[PDB]
Amino acid sequence: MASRILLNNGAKMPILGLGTWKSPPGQVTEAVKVAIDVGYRHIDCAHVYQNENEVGVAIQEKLREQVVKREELFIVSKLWCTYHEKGLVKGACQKTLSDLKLDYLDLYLIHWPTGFKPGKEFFPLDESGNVVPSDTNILDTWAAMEELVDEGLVKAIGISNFNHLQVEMILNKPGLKYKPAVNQIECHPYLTQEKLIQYCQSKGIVVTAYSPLGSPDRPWAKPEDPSLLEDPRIKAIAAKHNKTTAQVLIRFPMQRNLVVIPKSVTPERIAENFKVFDFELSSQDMTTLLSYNRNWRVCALLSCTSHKDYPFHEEF
Ligand SMILES: NC(=O)C1=CN([C@@H]2O[C@H](COP(=O)(O)OP(=O)(O)OC[C@H]3O[C@@H](n4cnc5c(N)ncnc54)[C@H](OP(=O)(O)O)[C@@H]3O)[C@@H](O)[C@H]2O)C=CC1
Ligand SMILES: O=C(O)COc1cc(F)ccc1C(=S)NCc1ccc(Br)cc1F
Repeated sequence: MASRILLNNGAKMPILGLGTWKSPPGQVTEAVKVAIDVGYRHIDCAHVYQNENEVGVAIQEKLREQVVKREELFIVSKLWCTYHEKGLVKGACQKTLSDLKLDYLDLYLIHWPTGFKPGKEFFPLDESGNVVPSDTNILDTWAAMEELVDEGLVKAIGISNFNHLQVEMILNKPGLKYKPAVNQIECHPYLTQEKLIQYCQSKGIVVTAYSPLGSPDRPWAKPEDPSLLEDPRIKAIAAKHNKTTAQVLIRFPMQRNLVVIPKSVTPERIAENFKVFDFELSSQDMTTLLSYNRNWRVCALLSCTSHKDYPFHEEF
């Protein structure tokens, strides 16, 4: 398959990237170095993951080493919820740039559509456990993102975890200067998101699928939850193609014209997960994988569900 997808800013984005959530700081430098050595050219990062400095060490080494040119890398980061106010967005982006050892990002996302009270705590809580919102509206945060483009800090801007009505809000913003280039959302056979994906694709937005393996290392996993990697129906599709279950799970979103960002810190798996450009799933296989949808989510958070902009009360 074609290795990059054209964005609405005219740039090309690699359809396979390396995820970094939960990658320990002591292991993520080696993971990113190995990824770049074996061909990855897209890295998905975020301030809230607490490992951007170590990701940046890897990127800098490979650039210094002349393993890859900066123009060939596609580095993504994300604005955390406690930085949605106008006067905090530039400094948040600049901190991420400083940590990653870069003078621009390829893509900067609003991480969640919910703004939180600014401060040191990533999840500021009231005395009863609810997250404390900010009275920032999303549209104002988008205008601050647009300024980053115009200042040269970021080449493209986008959104993450926005539902159908929030995407439409952004698209209908008075005075909109830059459309979102990407919406990064959870997507896998148990949460297939057909409705949201068709909406975004109809509007020219590229969708990135996160948690494509079902995030088996999520901190809130419960021993009895569904497990994609162990699903014998997916194992059977994999066996028919002489591929691993992970390889099928990564190829699946690629054939839906999605970008996909599997995470690993294991060098062998980082390699395995990149070898997905030499087989095709049939239409029948694709439809079968889609049939496994159960509307199950990795990423949701009870403490945030009363926030006015919490995204997952809506159908899509
Ligand atoms: N925008 C947002 O709100 C969010 C963005 N994301 C992004 O998406 C990325 C991917 O999602 P994530 O939730 O991390 O989970 P994934 O679905 O990518 O699963 C990662 C887990 O799968 C394991 N694994 C990886 N490759 C294989 C393999 N070949 N065989 C068996 N097990 C494998 C990893 O183990 P090990 O590492 O030990 O090898 C790790 O435990 C994140 O890291 C982050 O960058 C995720 C959630 C939310
Ligand atoms: O968020 C990620 O990338 C991966 O997950 C996280 C990654 C982190 F480093 C810290 C917390 C999360 C959580 S708990 N994320 C869920 C979540 C956060 C905020 C809101 Br609004 C709703 C929600 F569902």
